[PDB]
Amino acid sequence: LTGNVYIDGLWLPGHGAPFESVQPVTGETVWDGNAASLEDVDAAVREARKAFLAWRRKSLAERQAVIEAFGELLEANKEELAHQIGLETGKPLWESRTEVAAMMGKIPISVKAYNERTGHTESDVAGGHAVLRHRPHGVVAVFGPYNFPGHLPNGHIVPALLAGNTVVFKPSELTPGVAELTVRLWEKAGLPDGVINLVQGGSDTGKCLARHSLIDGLFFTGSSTVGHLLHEQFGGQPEKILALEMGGNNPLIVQNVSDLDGAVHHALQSAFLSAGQRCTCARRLLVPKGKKGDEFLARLVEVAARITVAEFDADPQPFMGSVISAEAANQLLKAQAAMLEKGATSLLEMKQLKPDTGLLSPGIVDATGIELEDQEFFGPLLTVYRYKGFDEALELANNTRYGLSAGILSDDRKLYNRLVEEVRAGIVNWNRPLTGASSAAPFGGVGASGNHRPSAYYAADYCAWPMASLEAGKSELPDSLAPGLNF
Amino acid sequence: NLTGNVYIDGLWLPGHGAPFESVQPVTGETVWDGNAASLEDVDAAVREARKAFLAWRRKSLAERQAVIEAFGELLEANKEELAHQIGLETGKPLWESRTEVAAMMGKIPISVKAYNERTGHTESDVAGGHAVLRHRPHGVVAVFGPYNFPGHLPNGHIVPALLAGNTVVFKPSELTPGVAELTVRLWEKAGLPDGVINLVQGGSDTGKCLARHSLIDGLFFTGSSTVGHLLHEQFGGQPEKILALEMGGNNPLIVQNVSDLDGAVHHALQSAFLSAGQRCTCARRLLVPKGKKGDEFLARLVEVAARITVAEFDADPQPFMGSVISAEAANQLLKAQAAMLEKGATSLLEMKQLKPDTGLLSPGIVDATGIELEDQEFFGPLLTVYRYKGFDEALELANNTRYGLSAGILSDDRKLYNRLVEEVRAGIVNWNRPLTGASSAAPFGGVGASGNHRPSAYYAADYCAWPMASLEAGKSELPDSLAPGLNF
Ligand SMILES: [Cl-]
Repeated sequence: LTGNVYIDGLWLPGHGAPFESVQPVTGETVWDGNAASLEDVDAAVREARKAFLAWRRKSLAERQAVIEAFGELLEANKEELAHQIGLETGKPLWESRTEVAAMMGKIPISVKAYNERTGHTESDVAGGHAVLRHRPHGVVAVFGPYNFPGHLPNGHIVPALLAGNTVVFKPSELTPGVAELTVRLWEKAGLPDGVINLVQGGSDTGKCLARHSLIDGLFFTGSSTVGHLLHEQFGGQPEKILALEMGGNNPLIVQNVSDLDGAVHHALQSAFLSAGQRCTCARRLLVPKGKKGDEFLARLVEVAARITVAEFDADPQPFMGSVISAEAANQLLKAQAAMLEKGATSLLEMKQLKPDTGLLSPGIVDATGIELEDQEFFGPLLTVYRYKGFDEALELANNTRYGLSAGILSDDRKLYNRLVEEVRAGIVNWNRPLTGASSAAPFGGVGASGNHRPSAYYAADYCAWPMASLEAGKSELPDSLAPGLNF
Repeated sequence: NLTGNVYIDGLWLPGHGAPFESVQPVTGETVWDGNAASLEDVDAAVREARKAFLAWRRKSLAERQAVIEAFGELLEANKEELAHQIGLETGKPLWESRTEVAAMMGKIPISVKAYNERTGHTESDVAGGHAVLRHRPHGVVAVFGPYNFPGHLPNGHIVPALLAGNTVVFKPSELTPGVAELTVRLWEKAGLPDGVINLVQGGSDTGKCLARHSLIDGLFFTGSSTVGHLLHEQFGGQPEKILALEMGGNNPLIVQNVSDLDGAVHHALQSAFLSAGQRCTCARRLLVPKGKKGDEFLARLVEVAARITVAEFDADPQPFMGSVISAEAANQLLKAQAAMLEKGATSLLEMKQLKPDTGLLSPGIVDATGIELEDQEFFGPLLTVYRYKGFDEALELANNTRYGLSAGILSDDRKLYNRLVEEVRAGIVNWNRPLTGASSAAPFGGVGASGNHRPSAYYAADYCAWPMASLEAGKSELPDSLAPGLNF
């Protein structure tokens, strides 16, 4: 809890301008420090590069041993890291602890992924003895988002380090504290100097890191806009591997359910968990027009209006917490303002619960005939579209250039089978919340949600490249020579 | 038997662009004439492939696989005629053209294995419910073919892409249009539905229209690193389209400490001059220890290289290698070795044009041990030698390049191979096998300027289908332990 950059094993003040992290409800300072400057960033990359030569030489078992020791340290400090997450984002403690448990779960599954997707295998083949192993890239810049400031950055860092890369970690300027605490745990774990490097800052720092000509890869979790800027910057430099994990405009269908509340639970989870700041949150809810659908929205609006929202450490825990800042909440109110002026109708009003905070109540708007923008965003603002044929549900589900999550709640397995056959989305759930995903499977969207470098289970794929060998044992003439070969 | 016609949505039709021909690199006679696909020919191929995708993605894997295997049976039934068209139009001797066709066939069973392992279907019970993983095709993929292996390399994209449920608009090299037309005809006799594959012949105008068309979902490219980088920059800002680049290299072969001289000279000759040095993985730089034991190697290596035979693809006894792809290419290869000598290098074996306006080149070996030459990929039988002192000096020379496709070592000493493997930044790395040796049962991709981390062969599946992961329950119903703040 010092505010220092971390480079080649040493905590030092950054040379850039000071900034602070403020608690989204109380507005008080939770973290202050200096942004890393151009030459700090250059120093982190240059040192990460140096450490790479030795860190890649460790066995897989040596690198893994440090990573699980980091996992044991996560366990030993679970509550303190959960408390930092809650402080700096607004996420309630009950749910912050969930992020830390996932950071720990990331470790054994990454180890499994590495051996299966980028492991070591051997065969006797036509051209000789065949050997396949995978190699790290070098220095990878990791950019963290603010919604999951431990789990998501960790979802890059663990597979990247496990494979023999070194990391320059640039967290969001909204969650530097959680990151600094995480890197301190990597240190307590015994990670060698330079193998991980923390460079705090905002937009200047990230640009300096993104453009540094000596990073070998860049792993990004964050907004689709900035990720597209990154992809265009890297255009013409295929030598650097780029992994982009972006947002979505995720639809949830609800048609033909026999358990009213059970569906209203999964529907509420999908849209409002983490105050609607999970990348896979349902933003468009597709409900059948008329009789068979109207009751669902009523029980859903009833139960959604009883959602509790308070400080991350409320005396009894709330379901969800504040949005990231009082500003963010501000445009969320402008967002739903724009919608109604556009012709949509309010089912449940999103309200700012405390004067200058990010504490927002759930909001539900019906835009069934209204044309709204195709825009990713974080916040508890759910839009409903009513439809007639289930073929109309499919058409609306795909009415977006995003492609992250999609889902259906229904008793009828075949309505789910049709969605799976038709929807262009990376995660697609049946009778589970959209926000539920399995780190034991790939986690990536298509369309505007990725660049075909899915993460979680497939992170192994972008953390190490393949090297294939044909071995003989001694160069010697073959039994049948080729014509023209005269010895 | 060959018309020159574009193939779109099941119909062979004349192209609307300008006429061109494909000429025999030795004989100079016309081997293929036709019209380039025009802007609107290309647009029609893409729109139709897009239309066909909707149904082709709905066929089962077993149905798609059945057609692809029928294609393989047809490759076998027509082995010799496809070998003859490859050899006629590239110059490659029949004996090795037959080898390319065998590789087209081997591509099929190995692609099926790859698909089920890398982009298949699996299921689990996990914390969040019942877990199911599937993979989906991208849509319409443009395939750009090279001229060196005009069947095997294009086939390495097309079989995995078709198998996964994609449709293809195939733009072959303007130097090998015949081979592509004959291949696409075999796809037709195989029963591929209308529009699932589309042939669009042409040169650079045709290729630009396809590469730049806003309705392709993917582009799979094998060819020069320069054009592959232009493509990557073209796609900059369009992460929605998957781009797969298989490019050239500046590949080093190290030979140190071999007890079987000829055995080592054989693998070194294969590495540098097989296919007249037009294989992507050919050795371009030969790194030999300075002094006694290496001088003998270079001496024996020069002797045997000078008795390599080079002739027409159909010579009465087969030559070891044939013509390079064209007289222009041969022209630029001769200018390359001239520049080397003018730079201070010394000629060990002169590459010579065997017949005035052809691509017939004799093997060439140049020693640039103290000279600084450019870091450049190229196809042609021109090998540069560097002499070195410590094996660490070999390592520094091998990695002295922005490419990263192949690297290898001939040696008795396994630990010299182990150091190479630990240090070299290259996609394929062989020990005591020619550099030109690769296994379709393993990934095939270079790093550095030789790829964009979408290796092909076994891993082609990875860019041919995207993952869709599901958590299933069967009925939405409240959990045993609720979360706080949800009042019922
Ligand atoms: Cl190894």
